[PDB]
Amino acid sequence: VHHDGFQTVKATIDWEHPMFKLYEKAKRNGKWNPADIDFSQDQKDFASLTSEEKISALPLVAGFSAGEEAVTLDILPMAHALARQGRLEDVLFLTTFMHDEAKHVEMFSRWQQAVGIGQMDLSVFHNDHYKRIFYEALPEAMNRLYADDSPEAVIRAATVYNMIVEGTLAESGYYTFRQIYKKAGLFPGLLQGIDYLNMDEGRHIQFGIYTIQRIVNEDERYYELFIRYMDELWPHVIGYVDYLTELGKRQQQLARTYALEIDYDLLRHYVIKQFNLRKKQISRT
Amino acid sequence: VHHDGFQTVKATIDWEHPMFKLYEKAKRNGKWNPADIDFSQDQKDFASLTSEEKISALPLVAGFSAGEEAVTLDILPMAHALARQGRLEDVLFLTTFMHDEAKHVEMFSRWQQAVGIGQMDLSVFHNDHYKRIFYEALPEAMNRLYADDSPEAVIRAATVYNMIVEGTLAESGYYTFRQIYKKAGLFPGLLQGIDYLNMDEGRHIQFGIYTIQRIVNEDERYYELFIRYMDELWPHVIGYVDYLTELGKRQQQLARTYALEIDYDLLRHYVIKQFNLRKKQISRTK
Ligand SMILES: CCCCCCCCCCCCCCCC(=O)O
Ligand SMILES: CCCCCCCCCCCCCCCC(=O)O
Ligand SMILES: [Fe+2]
Ligand SMILES: [Fe+2]
Ligand SMILES: [Fe+2]
Ligand SMILES: [Fe+2]
Ligand SMILES: [Fe+2]
Ligand SMILES: [Fe+2]
Repeated sequence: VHHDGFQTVKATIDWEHPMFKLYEKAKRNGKWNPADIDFSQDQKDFASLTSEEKISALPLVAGFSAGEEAVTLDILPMAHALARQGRLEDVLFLTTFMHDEAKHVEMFSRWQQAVGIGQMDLSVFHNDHYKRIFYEALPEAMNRLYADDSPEAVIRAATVYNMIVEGTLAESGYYTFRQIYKKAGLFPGLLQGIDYLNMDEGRHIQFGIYTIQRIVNEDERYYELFIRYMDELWPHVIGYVDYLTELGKRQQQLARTYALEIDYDLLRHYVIKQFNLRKKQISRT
Repeated sequence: VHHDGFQTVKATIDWEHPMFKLYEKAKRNGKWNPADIDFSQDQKDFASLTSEEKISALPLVAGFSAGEEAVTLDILPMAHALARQGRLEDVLFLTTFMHDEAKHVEMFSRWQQAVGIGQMDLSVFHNDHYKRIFYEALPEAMNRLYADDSPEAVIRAATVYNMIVEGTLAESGYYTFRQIYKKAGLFPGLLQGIDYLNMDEGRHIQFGIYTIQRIVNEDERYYELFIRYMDELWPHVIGYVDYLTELGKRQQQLARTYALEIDYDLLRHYVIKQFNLRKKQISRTK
């Protein structure tokens, strides 16, 4: 349907808008290119591992590659909905959000290509709980926005995408990866990629917080919706984390070999800690 | 609806895909930031202009600010449609396309702000023909893709967006701006912007050509749709140009004051040339 008029013809960009400022920061701090990352030592590290040590890295990488591809695709209806609402500064920011996610997908796939597992189907490390979140709940919540852009719908989308998938699972995923492979001196190229990714994602979570808070600010009732939507997803979050833990505990060769005492109970509590932290970043008031 | 699986879990990105290669080039050649452009001399240039010289420049800027804003908003359905078809490399590319357009919107708005016309409503320089293309036909063709992603729908969208709006009107707009202010030595910040923008837009048109040609390749009968869609929009293209031309003759001062022969018959023939050139870049067979 038709454009009424255009904001940058009638007026200008709202230069003081928080998402415009976040967009400016994204351009400044968004220059990294996954094509520049040197994965040659990652290839040597991976080839050096035993077959049993080889697999133990794959479940997390499977989770990330699928995760980045999903969020690359699944942000488009948010961008559509806020565009339809005339929120131009939000849309400007979301162009950097989307391109960031494209680089994230690119980075993990380049790592798989480089270490020699591009042809391997990593879907086998997605359990029912992972599928419930990434194959189903995430795309359902986002796609809803094409036909229903109510505050309830926008809060739920931002909750699943920004606060759970990015803010709880991905944040925990980064930590985990550094806790394991940074200590083992493994996969320097991947860890460099993860570092750049973690920086991008700090901006993404700020958009999610801004979006949820601005709606809660309209009506305190939406705060309770936010809490409820977080809690509804927790079982799948922890169900996936438990699955990953149980896998790590059955394939402990890498831990032994590299002196690592992967404290899975520490990782588990970090996930819980992230979940509760996200809740605290939204105020009822 | 659900994801069946994911290409970068089952396999990898198709590293040889034409749109993946275009994506890589975009990242390499797309580092410019409108926020770094010095518009202080543009401000002084604009202030030194006579009132009649001031309104010589504004209709074109009006066309571009609205144009960039429209295409920023209106690419989203194309990205959605291609994503839903599983064309991952196309989607990776389109993230650079979209962020480019965001920078283009930004650049023209920064210029308006800097020269002191941000508070002016430039809508007054969009005539019925401009409105038909940018307020109506473009969003109608793009939004159609949410419910109809047929070959016919995708060709029509790429034709309006990439071949007419970008490849005919915008290409002719860049040229025109340089043919007028580069010679005059005016608005160096804006011209610097236009140059970076023109580089970006080369990639956008390549996506349009690839998309239209990959569909035409499946069935030559789509070639005739392409031509028909181009021709349907021509009356609004030239009708906007005549309105701009009509304005530019009714305002002689910037030309004469700045030593210029703004040859409007030359620019009109640039628009005509761009249009036939776009037609030629698609073949019945390739
Ligand atoms: C063993 C401890 C469990 C740690 C939790 C691991 C979760 C796997 C990570 C997959 C989700 C990635 C989502 C990306 C979101 C974005 O890019 O904005
Ligand atoms: C008198 C000479 C007329 C020349 C034609 C002038 C047309 C004005 C340009 C406005 C269209 C801009 C469209 C944005 C394209 C994109 O950024 O992909
Ligand atoms: Fe990401
Ligand atoms: Fe993200
Ligand atoms: Fe379970
Ligand atoms: Fe543009
Ligand atoms: Fe463009
Ligand atoms: Fe007319």
